[PDB]
Amino acid sequence: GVAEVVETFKNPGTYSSPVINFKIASPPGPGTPIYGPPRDFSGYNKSYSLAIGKTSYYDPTTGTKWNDDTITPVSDGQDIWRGWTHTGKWSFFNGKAGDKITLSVQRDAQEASLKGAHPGFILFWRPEGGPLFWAGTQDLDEGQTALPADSDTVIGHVIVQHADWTLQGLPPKADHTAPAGVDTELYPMKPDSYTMYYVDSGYDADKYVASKKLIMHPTAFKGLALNDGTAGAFTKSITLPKTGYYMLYVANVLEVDDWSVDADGKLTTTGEVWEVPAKGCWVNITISKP
Ligand SMILES: [Ca+2]
Ligand SMILES: [Cu+2]
Repeated sequence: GVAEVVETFKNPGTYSSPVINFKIASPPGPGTPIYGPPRDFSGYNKSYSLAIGKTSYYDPTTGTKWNDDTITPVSDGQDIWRGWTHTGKWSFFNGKAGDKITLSVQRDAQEASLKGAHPGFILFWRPEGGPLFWAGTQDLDEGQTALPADSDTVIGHVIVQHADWTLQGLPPKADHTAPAGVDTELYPMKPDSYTMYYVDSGYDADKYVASKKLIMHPTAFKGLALNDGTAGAFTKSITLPKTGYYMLYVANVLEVDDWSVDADGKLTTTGEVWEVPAKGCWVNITISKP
């Protein structure tokens, strides 16, 4: 397509344009948060470690599915589980159109021998050119005049992995703008909407155990699978289509003997590959040039 998924703003709500944080590194679970340096990959040849939730990339626990209507046959694109926006981890970078870079994600050195990670990513372009403060959204509706440090808005709490992502019906904004280098006929700057433009996405499809399976759609994401023979890591060449500000989401795909979702939306599994101590696995994200 790619598909475009268009959300309706509601606050409080799932599609409330919540803030994400570029420093938070700790896994999901009952534990208090830990923060590290902000994940800014600008200039490239940079690398940061953080934890990602067990099923975060393709996540039945979200209770939310989308349909990719660009797929033929239509049925092959229906009932796609979303990812979880906040049990994955966010990063950003500034770059130039034509920059040829390499994105690699693998297990952090501290968990290098512990099986569990199958990292996946989504890369978005934000034509606005930088962090987008939007008054009246979930975390900016108490008189804030700017984003909190090292933070940015994204559309909602559950995320689509192979689509342009649009939010409309936002509290009207008079300074939703983009730099002059942006064609606002192709990339409109509306007073009540914004779009995170799909650039690329993919996940580590190399299984630790050949007999097992991934918690992953049977057909909708066949083009997203990355196979390099190494379980727990992927690497991919990306040529930036545009100059400006990019937002990168990384999250996990779980490997199991079997998995199921019951009528109450409860996820059950057996034979999980999950040897790490926490409810999230530690990975290192690197963007290299070349
Ligand atoms: Ca791999
Ligand atoms: Cu969330």
